[PDB]
Amino acid sequence: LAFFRNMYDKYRDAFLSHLNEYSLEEEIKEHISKYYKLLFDYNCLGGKNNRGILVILIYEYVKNRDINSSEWEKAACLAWCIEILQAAFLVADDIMDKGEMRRNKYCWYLLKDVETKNAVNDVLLLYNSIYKLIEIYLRNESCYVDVIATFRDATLKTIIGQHLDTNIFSDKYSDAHREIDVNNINVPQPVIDINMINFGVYKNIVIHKTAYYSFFLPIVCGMLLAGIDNLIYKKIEDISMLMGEYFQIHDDYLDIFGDSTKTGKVSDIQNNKLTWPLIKTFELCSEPDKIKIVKNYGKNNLACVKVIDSLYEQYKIRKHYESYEKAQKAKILSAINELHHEGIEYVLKYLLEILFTGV
Amino acid sequence: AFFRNMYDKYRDAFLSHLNEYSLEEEIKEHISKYYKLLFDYNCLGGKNNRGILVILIYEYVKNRDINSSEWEKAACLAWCIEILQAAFLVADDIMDKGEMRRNKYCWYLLKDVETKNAVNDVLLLYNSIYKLIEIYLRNESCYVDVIATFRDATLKTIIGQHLDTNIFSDKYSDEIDVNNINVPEQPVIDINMINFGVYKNIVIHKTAYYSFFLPIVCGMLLAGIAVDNLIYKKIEDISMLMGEYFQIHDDYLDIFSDIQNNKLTWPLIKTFELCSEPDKIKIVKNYGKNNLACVKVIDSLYEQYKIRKHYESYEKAQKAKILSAINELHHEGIEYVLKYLLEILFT
Ligand SMILES: CC(C)=CCC/C(C)=C/CC/C(C)=C/CCC(C)=CCOP(=O)(O)OP(=O)(O)O
Ligand SMILES: CC(C)=CCCC(C)=CCC/C(C)=C/CC/C(C)=C/COP(=O)(O)OP(=O)(O)O
Repeated sequence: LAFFRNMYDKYRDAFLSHLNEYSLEEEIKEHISKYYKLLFDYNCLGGKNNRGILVILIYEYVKNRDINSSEWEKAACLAWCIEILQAAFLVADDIMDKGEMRRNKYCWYLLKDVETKNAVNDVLLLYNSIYKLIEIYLRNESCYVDVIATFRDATLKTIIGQHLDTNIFSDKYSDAHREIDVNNINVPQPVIDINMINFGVYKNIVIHKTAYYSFFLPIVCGMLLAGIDNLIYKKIEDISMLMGEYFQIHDDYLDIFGDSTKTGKVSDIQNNKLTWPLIKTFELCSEPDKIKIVKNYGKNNLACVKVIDSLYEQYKIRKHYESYEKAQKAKILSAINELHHEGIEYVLKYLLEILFTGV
Repeated sequence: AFFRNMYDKYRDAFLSHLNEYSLEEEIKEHISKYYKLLFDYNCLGGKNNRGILVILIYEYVKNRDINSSEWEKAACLAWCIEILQAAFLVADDIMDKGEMRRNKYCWYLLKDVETKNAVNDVLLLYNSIYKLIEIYLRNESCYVDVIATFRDATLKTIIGQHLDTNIFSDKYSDEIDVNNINVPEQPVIDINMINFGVYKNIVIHKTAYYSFFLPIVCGMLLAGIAVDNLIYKKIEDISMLMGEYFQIHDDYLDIFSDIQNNKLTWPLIKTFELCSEPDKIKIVKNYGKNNLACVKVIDSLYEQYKIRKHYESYEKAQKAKILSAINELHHEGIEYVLKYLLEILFT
């Protein structure tokens, strides 16, 4: 954990050293290293590092065995690669959702020395840096191809979850009969589609957007590098899905019922997002309140968000979350005990306890 | 060249992969509708020089019989570079706030798309390449080397793109202010960066590697020419010369949005080396401005210093320099392709 955090610079400078080998004039090289050192530092440092720590712990507990410094160097590489992946996702998400704060600092894209134009380019650099690092440190491992495929496949699932989260209430999803007009370049007003306000659709989004890169990818990383393919991978796939759902519902809860100075970020109601509080309120509310939701949800105006916010207090959404949290935490524990692997079971139970705080 | 008929197979091969995801049937139909248009709109319509370059290099190295299955792997790599070009095109238009590309509206401008989807779509298109390389080349021995060639060429392009975006920025003039989100920096020219050395650094990284090196290395790797072969460095040097040649022509075409977008172009560097001191101040005062009078002034200086004639002089001198480097290859098959590519480049 403290070891993992200390290995950071080794991986950052290994990648910066690779760019430094490029055939460029010495002055250009120094500007590049100044820019990219800050890109990594600013966006890779500051989170709970749950995904990174999950690799390290799964690598150690897959089997009780001797692990040399060189083997740990490969494990802390994969651990930092998932943090770089989280860093790329967060920069991209903030551009896309027009974010203000992340990890108690300004969104990288808002910086006037950066802007959207560099941030778009920087998402791809951070994303490609992962595969450069896995090559530098795992080039000769037999799990190499399987590890790169795991990153590639989790990323693809996240891109699809991101697409669904962005477009679930869009005109092209509500008007399936009409093709996308490639001649219309006017601005779209976003409104909810009640046919999509259901937990079935929610799970489809949340599993793809969070479960695969936050839980499946780090666990499979630790296991592939340890040397294990086996029927346990499907069992860990199912647990990852349940943990992803659990993690995202809490993230939704935090968005409306959390302090920005504690979470590090200020938007779901204004951004017209399909959230768990929205689905819960909709199943529990009266017909006039349903129409009141449709009229005020997805609007940048503070008086419209207050209407939604007041309705969340009215239908005591915080208490329903508390009841969901206990029902799901218990459900995941049950699935973990059906694993029949004491090592992984220990890590997953520990991860489940430390999820919302980190460490 | 049956490469155009193979498009749908690679498109559907990737779409079929997404279709295997655990999603409700209605969600699957919306996804396939969206992503079929994303591929079609951005992968079809270009000259396909990069795609064709793979096919031609593959054919003229393997001077022997090539079966349908071997061509299926070659046209996969060829379409992968076209998907890469598609991902670059979409990203570039978001970044440069483009209006038109290949005689149609930029994908990000579309009402049903917007910048938010366009950012996400660049990464889908980009990752679809590696899914396709896996589907069709996972059992080839060149597999790892091919993926490494795509990764390394992309990394170089990202760096050239960074340089092209920031070469005149206040951060490149002499630390980045992580507290400034409110004071927008006005775009301005930096005369210390108006030189051919800096320009070659940008152009080689931004174009040469993915436009020439990557497609040639793809054909060669798939044909079976070993990575340890000294010819790869020779092809690297030719790719750099061809990249420079291709980009200078692209800059020439733009004028005869770069002026308004404050870009370091070959006509700007040429005009600056050839013009008087009052005209240098006139360039600094009018370049990089979204005002019609300002662009008109820069346009007139390019006409005055007959930049079109200097390009014509450059194009003849550079063409010879590459032909000379191509003849030092000692490979009749590749040499024919490179000479043919050089003739057909602009059309
Ligand atoms: C890594 C990714 C996908 C990206 C983000 C940012 C980067 C590095 C971007 C793109 C910069 C780039 C290489 C740009 C644009 C050049 C372009 C689209 C084209 C012109 O090529 P032609 O061959 O003349 O056009 P056709 O394809 O239409 O024939
Ligand atoms: C392929 C790439 C890089 C991207 C483009 C677009 C995609 C797929 C998206 C990103 C959307 C996404 C999954 C989001 C962000 C989630 C996020 C930053 C959040 C919260 O996780 P925590 O674990 O709470 O944060 P810490 O890492 O700070 O602990």
